[PDB]
Amino acid sequence: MTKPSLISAKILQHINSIVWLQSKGIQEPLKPDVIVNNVAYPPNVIAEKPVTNIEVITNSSMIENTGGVRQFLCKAVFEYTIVWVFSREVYKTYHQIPRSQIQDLLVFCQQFVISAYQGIDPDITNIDLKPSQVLVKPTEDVNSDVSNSSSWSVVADLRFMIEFLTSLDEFLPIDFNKIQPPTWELLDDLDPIVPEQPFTLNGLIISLNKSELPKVRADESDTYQLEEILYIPPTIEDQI
Amino acid sequence: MTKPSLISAKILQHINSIVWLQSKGIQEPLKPDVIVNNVAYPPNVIAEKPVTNIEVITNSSMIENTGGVRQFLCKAVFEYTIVWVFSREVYKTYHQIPRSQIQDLLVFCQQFVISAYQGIDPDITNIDLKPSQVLVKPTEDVNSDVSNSSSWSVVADLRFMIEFLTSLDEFLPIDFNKIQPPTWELLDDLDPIVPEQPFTLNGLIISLNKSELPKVRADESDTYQLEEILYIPPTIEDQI
Amino acid sequence: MTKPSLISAKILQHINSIVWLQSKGIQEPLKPDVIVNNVAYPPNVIAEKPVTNIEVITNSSMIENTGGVRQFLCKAVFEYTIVWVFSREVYKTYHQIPRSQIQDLLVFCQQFVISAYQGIDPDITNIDLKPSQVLVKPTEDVNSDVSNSSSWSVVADLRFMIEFLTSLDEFLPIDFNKIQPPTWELLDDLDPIVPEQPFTLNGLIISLNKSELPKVRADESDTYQLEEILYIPPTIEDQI
Amino acid sequence: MTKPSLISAKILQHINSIVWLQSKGIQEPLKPDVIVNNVAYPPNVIAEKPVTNIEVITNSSMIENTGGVRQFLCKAVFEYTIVWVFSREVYKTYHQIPRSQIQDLLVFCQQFVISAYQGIDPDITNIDLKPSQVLVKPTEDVNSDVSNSSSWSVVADLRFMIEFLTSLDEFLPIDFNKIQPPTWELLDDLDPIVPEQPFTLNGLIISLNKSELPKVRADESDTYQLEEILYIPPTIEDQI
Amino acid sequence: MTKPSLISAKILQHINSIVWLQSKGIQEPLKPDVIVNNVAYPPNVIAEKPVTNIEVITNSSMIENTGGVRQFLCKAVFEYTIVWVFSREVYKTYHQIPRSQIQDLLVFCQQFVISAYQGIDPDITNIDLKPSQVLVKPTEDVNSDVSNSSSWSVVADLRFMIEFLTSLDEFLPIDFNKIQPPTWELLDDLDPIVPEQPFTLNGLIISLNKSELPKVRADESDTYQLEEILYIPPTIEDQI
Amino acid sequence: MTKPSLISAKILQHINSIVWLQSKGIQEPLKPDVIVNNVAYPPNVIAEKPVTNIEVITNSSMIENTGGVRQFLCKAVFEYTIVWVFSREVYKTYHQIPRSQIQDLLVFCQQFVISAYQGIDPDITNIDLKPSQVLVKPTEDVNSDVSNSSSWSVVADLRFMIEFLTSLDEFLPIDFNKIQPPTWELLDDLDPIVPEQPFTLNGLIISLNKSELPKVRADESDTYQLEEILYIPPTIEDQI
Repeated sequence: MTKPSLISAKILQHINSIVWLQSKGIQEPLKPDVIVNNVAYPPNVIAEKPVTNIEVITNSSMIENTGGVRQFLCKAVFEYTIVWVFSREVYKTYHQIPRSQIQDLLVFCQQFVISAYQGIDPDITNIDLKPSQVLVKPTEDVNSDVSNSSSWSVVADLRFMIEFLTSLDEFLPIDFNKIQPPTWELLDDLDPIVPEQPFTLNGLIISLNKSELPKVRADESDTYQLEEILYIPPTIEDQI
Repeated sequence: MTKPSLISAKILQHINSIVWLQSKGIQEPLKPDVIVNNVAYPPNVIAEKPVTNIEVITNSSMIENTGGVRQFLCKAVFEYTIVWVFSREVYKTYHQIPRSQIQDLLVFCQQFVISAYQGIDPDITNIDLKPSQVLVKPTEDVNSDVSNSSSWSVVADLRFMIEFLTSLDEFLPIDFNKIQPPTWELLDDLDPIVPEQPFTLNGLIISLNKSELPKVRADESDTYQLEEILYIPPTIEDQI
Repeated sequence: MTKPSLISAKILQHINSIVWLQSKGIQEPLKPDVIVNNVAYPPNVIAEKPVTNIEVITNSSMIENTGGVRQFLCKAVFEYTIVWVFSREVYKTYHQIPRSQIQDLLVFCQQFVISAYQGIDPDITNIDLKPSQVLVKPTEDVNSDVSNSSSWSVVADLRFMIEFLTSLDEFLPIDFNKIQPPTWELLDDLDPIVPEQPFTLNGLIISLNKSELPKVRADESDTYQLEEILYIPPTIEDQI
Repeated sequence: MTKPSLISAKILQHINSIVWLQSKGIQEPLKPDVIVNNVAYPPNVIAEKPVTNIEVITNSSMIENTGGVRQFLCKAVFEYTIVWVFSREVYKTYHQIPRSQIQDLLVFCQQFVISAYQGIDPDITNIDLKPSQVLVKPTEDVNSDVSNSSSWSVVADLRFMIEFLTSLDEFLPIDFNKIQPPTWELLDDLDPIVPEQPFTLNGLIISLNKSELPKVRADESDTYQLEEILYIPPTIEDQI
Repeated sequence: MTKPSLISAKILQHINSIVWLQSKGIQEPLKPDVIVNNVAYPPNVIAEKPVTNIEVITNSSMIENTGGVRQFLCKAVFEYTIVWVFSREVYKTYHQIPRSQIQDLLVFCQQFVISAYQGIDPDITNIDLKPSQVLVKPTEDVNSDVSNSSSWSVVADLRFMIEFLTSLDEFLPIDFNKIQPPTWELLDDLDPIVPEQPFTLNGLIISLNKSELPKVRADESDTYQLEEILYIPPTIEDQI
Repeated sequence: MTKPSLISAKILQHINSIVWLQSKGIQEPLKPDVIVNNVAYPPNVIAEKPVTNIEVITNSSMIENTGGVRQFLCKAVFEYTIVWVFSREVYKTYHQIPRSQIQDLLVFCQQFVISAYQGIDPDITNIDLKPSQVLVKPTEDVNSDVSNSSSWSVVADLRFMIEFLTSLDEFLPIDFNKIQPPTWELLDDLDPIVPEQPFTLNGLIISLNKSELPKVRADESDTYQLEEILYIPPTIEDQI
């Protein structure tokens, strides 16, 4: 269904049991190493990137015409960036930083997000992985030790290509509450085109014709006689 | 048919029930948050980009030779850019801006424009979607809060690849009224090449020949005798 | 046949009934809006770009070996650029400029040039269209209103990929009159290689041999006797 | 299995009997030529690059559904850079440096790492080689001789594309010890989604129904009679 | 065969009856318009570019193993650039320059070079054309009129992809006369590897063996008796 | 086999009878024209570029599993650059330099290196040619004549893509003599992983079992009786 519920489930699966995310924001942390259980751990942040490549193809075999409202299959790329900052005070050389454990944590998150098909949204039809990039670039302006040497920053991206089912009926003015008012005015004094409304069958009228002897024709009015006009629920009489 | 009627229908489907477009113009808004029902909403704008990739292929199976005038299938890319400006006065951190709702609004517009095949123009043969790009770039020069920090700008593009039927007969000098005068002069004193005009059959003349005994030949003038000259409507006699 | 006659026909089809071309030249116009019938119209220009991608493939099924002179199929890309200048004095905002009508005029020219197969040259075998680009770039240095704001320029290109038949016999020193003298001298004192000349049959001589009894051999001179030497027109006797 | 054990085995295979690695670090060496057995050898270093292109495809024929926990196939690119510094004091001209021996050492390492399928990890399914690049760039700022001429640096990369099997069960909080605390708190006060736990069968209860004479139906409760309730281990009685 | 004879034939076909080449050199001409027959013509030059993409594939079906010396098929790209300078004194506007005639001259040269398969070299197996580029760039620093406006330069390239047969026997020290001395010394005191020399059969010796009764064996020396030793020309006796 | 022996053979084939290489080094020559037999020839140099694209695929049909040691097929690109310097004192114009002879010399080297399959190394399985590039760039800083005009430099590259067989047994510590000491110490106090050693069969012991009447089972110890223990060479008794 809707991408905000899906993205909330995606970040929940991300931080579920794999990555510990101390803060969420676009900024390398300048906090000291975090002390928990008398053990020091590096600062980290997560940047949730805006959803891109939002495309609706209507051209997949996994779209069922249920006959109520037209369904769609939507493709999206959901991009998350996790950054860990390793201070140079404790990590003197590049090779002693725990890059291996970061890669292990990254592959574990990839496996957990891929396996959780039924746990992210029921309407997910495909989840695929783009090749992840791991960078050991320096921090933005974060210095640790004497001489003002830049701290080690380990940056890992996760880009999930995900295909899921949607319908028109899933979107309501409640999810647009802080961006768009319901029932606004048209920008050029035009009328809004109202979509179709689900039609309810609250009466049926049948008018049958008794055709002439050779065969039914149904075009000329003298070749058939009106027999009766039938209202399938008797209560439709005198109502419409 | 013609692209201005089609583009008017396309923008109408866009603002129909999905995106609320406060203004139309190439400029990030410096208006305050718009107050409606005592609720504040971010400023927005739409840029309707000029139609590009206008190509006529005449090489598709959905072009019927009706025998009146030659039809064409035209492909075009119609590009719309919607920009929302979120002031930093209310939205202090990047992650608290409602990117999810913007993506939901974008996917809803994509679904609505794709479904409305019969509502945009009857002569649409294909509508497809390029991957949409969502950017969280800063505003052009719009500052909100103290220190003159740039406001958040959420930019979303929609590029519709659309294939539709056209004919020569659909274009008249009325739709060119403010760009081109009808019946202008040639730039090098040349003559204008007049296209074919629909021919009306207002008389038919048949001259049949009685051929010689072995077989019809129809080349030599002594091997056939003129019998009669027939004018299919009798009123063509003494007229032409 | 030859590209100058073809290009003259191509520009003639262009300005025939679609685009009104006020001037032909590589320069955005600084003339005022042109008044015709008391109606003001924007200035325009056309740039006819030099023919590029001139390739001769001799590898198509539409090349007939007529046995006189070797034919060729030539491919070329013919590029025309039409620029309209819309003054900011009348057109205050970008969205009120008549981009839709420009796109309509462009698609009409594309359809008219594509349909006119028999009208441009009889030897055209294919005409195809590259995707057209429509730009709303500013004018070169043309300012309209106060503050010296650059005028709106609408630039539309048309690139026709066109395949046509040619032969060696179609090119004569008349079409090179102002670029090359006929019968020039070789740059390194070399001799010019004269192409083959159409051979005319003005006499035929047959010398037949009466072969020996077992079979014709035709190699050894004692196994056949000369019977007669036949000159097919009697007037070839005593002539050659 | 896990990439840190695999990478430790990969560097071990690298330095096993092929490359002699004096130091491990991102820096061209400024140490003098190393004297061993009264023979001088050039300084060298190895840079172990961070693992990139970590992708989990779950779409290979070499993934067995064992029915315990879902397996995965992971692809990774492991990149090692070996740099040798040849002083200009001994190596006066470029062509007398032993580039051939470096290329021989490089091809030997490539062959040894490729052959050792069973020696790096048992769960390796594929090891492939990207084209190696050998550079004779100068040193960073290392000068040897008079005039401060830059020393010769021979840089050779080895990029192994490697596909291997993984499972969720292979990752424990022990391998994340210095990067992540076990059993942390959720960043938005959310609950952690616990993965499935291996279910142990410590009792089985069977309730069979005696169906009516025509056939089993199993939907309506009057068409079958409860016969007995069977506990497969007798000790499950009075326990659950 | 050899490329210098082929390239001499290629430039000869170029200037044969199509392009008039006043000078050959890499430089836009500053000579005045050339007066011949009291008619003024624009200056021109030709740049013969160095042969590139020289590749020997030995992997084509048009290479016959004649059994004397191994043949090859060589591919080359031969690039010629013709530049015409049109003074602004006579050619005031861009559109009045005779670009059409230049394109006609270019297509005529392309057709003539393509047709002349038997006239350039007998061993040509393929001649193909890359797409030609025609530029209306300004001259290098050539000014014509007042204000020092740059003259019009029309630049047209011709790149012939050509495949031809070669053999080792075609290259002799005569064609290298001014670049390489015959019979030079090896740069590292090595010996030169002499190619095979055509072997002439000036004698034949046959030694036949009379085999034992069950069958020929030809391995053990007691199972066959030497009968005679035959010298096919009797004069080989007492000679070798 | 090993690339240094192969590269020595490759440069030997290069200078064998085709290119005369006066010096080997990365530098355009400033020596005068070389006088031999009273004839002046241009200076030249050769740059042997470091071997790149060293890839071991183990995925070709030309790799035989001999069952001793695992073989490999190695691909490499061997790049040689030959530069000739033509002084402007003798060569006044560009077109009079002997580019044709240089191209002839280049194609002859390409043919000779391609043909010499059995002469470069016996284990070559493929030799292919990349498209060669011929440049007429100026010299680095070499001036000839008055005004200090840069001398003509003709640069031709030869890039051989070559596929050849290798094995682990071909590499010994003798070929690494000046780069790596034999039997070095591990960088992290690890043990070296010794490769398999060729196993020699110096004794065979067979213990056969007499099975029970219904059939051989070979799992339970009571269903078979030990008959004898056979040592195939009698001298293995009392030895092991």
